Amino acid sequence: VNSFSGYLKLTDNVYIKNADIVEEAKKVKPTVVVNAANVYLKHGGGVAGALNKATNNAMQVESDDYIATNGPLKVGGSCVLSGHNLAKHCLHVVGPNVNKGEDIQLLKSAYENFNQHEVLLAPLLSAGIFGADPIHSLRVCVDTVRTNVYLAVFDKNLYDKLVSSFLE
Ligand SMILES: [Cl-]
Repeated sequence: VNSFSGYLKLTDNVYIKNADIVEEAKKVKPTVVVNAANVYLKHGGGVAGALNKATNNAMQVESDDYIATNGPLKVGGSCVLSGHNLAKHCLHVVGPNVNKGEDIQLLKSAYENFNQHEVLLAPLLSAGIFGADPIHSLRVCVDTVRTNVYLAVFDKNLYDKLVSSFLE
């Protein structure tokens, strides 16, 4: 388990790779994979949809059962559900959706969820459909997360921008 290879160490506890999170989960066998969740755990798009498709919809079936009994998450919150075939656990984390007017401040709360897990495979929170500046997201990750985080960024141009930004 947790066989991370070819990462670039940014800080003592934050690592980055130009890779697909689904392919990483299959290769690494992480204890924890982070999902870029929404409050209703509806995994139709973005990273959530890629993770769910890689579980052959088992993540969505479990999520729908969870929500019907347990209610929604909060923005900046998390829950731990099964990792199915991808990981032991999936930490579903809700970053703010700034495209929909949610407070970017909540990205700090979102990343604080990572500190309950010693090592995580994760995407950049509030990227993509959530609309936040990826350079900002990496800074909040570095400033907030104290446990070991392995970030997978699949877009090569974005990866290059993040690494260039970080090394300034
Ligand atoms: Cl390195």
